[PDB]
Amino acid sequence: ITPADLLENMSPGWNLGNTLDAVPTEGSWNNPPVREHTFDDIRDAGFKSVRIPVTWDSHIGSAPEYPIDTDWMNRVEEVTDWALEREFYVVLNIHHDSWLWISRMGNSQQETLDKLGKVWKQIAERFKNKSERLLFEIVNEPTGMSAYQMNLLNREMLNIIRSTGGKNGQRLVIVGGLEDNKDELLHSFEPPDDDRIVLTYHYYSPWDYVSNWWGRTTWGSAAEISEMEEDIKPVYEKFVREGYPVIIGEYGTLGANEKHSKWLYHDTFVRLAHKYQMVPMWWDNGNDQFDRAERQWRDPVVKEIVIQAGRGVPNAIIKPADLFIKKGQSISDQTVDIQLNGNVLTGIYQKSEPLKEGSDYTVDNAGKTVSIKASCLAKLLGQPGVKAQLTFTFHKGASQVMDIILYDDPKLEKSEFTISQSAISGDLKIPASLNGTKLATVKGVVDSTGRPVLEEVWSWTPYLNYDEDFYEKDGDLYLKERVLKYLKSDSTFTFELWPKGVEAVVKVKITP
Ligand SMILES: OC[C@H]1O[C@@H](O[C@H]2[C@H](O)[C@@H](O)[C@H](O[C@H]3[C@H](O)[C@@H](O)[C@H](O[C@H]4[C@H](O)[C@@H](O)[C@H](O)O[C@@H]4CO)O[C@@H]3CO)O[C@@H]2CO)[C@H](O)[C@@H](O)[C@@H]1O
Repeated sequence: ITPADLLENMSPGWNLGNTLDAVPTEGSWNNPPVREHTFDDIRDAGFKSVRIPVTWDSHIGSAPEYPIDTDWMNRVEEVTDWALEREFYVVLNIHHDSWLWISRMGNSQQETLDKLGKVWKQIAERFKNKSERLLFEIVNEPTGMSAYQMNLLNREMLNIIRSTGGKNGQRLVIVGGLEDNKDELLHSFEPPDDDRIVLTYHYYSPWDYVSNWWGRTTWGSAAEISEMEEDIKPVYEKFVREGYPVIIGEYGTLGANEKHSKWLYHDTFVRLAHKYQMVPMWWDNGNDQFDRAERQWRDPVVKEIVIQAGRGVPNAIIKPADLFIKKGQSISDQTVDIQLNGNVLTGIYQKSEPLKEGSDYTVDNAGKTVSIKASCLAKLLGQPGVKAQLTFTFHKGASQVMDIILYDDPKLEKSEFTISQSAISGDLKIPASLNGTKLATVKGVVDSTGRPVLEEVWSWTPYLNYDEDFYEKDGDLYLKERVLKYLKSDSTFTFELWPKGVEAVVKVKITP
């Protein structure tokens, strides 16, 4: 099996995150135990492969044999079979065991490695006779051991798998370096002597963009795009063109919410993975992309981008993706720029009704610049929010959808809060009427000094981090308890919104 064969068979992939990998068991985190029909839903979307992370920890019995709980093994087989019966290529692994107990390798190798061997022999034996579309991944983000120990661990677990024989003699086995890190793979890793292995790494760069840390709310400079390619090209050069298939076991955004950047990031990364013959598997923890309960994608466009790009089909990208019009403003013609990426604009629709080229909109000769006429905009537009959506269709690749959003100045019922340090318990709710605007990022500054509220954590910036420090929910703004606990004296928080330049300033007073 060549790297090209694996790409053709597996790209694009999707992770069943925070499910069988949850702790202590399936359903312990934000997703319930997976329903069979979720795999039908992922099939409907067009993914060719799924990764099923599994944390075995609480289901492993005592020394010396470490028997895996029978009901758990039955459940993992049930879920694995559901995926396989939908003709997916399927990745089965050992997941959060990596830090729950495997990272004891450094301090206690002989006991830990013995235990891991007995665990993998049990997994290998149960799944020995499954079709070749099932792949084994030795361990997720391995840590707490040397590079030498990592290479030993890969070799020993692979030997155990091979030794069970039958189809496990030829089954694809996925290995990587420390922490599934790309640089470890390139510099400390050595491939086991085996001609049926696949190499892996995870990719989440830039971390502060994908996680919306420190106010890094956009992505896509020429340098950023160049740096993304230069990141992964050496893996192609050292391994792929030497015949090693490669799986990017996880990639994707982790809270970043700006549409244009998110779409551009996914199209760019997946196209680069495809170019260099690496299978991209999308990280979905159940909150960020596919809504399993509603059985719908929270961002259908970014999903369609991954589906097309993962098949080697470039997607056109429009800017802006969100058009903000302020209540009362004078209306003029609106320019939308299109990064065609080889594609051809075939129309612009509202619902399934087409706009008229000439009177509703015009295009330049290149076909990459669209002017939506003011009179058309006026018709599409008194309550704030998304008033209309324009769907740009292309001959090939995903459609682009532009929200036309009416907004007005956000209003807060209360913009000053007093907190007692001894009485802190849970997040601070800041009721708001955002009037069509959306939360982008937040910074926090100590009034008397002008220094960051979180200076003891991040010295160089006042900007806070999405989710761990702040969030928006049901139209209200929140500061996490974490932030409140760092407050020493009166501070000012700036909630920066979309559209760029609109913000809401909140003062927080501190008492004992
Ligand atoms: O625990 C009860 C409580 O759980 C809540 O669910 C939380 C979990 O508590 C929390 O541990 C979990 O954090 C996940 C995160 O969502 C994943 O995106 C992340 O994925 C990792 C991946 O596993 C690694 O292989 C990879 O390389 O890095 C990515 C990204 O970091 O893994 C972490 C766990 O380590 O998130 C859950 C949802 O917020 C419930 O919501 C709550 O109701 C429960 O009371």
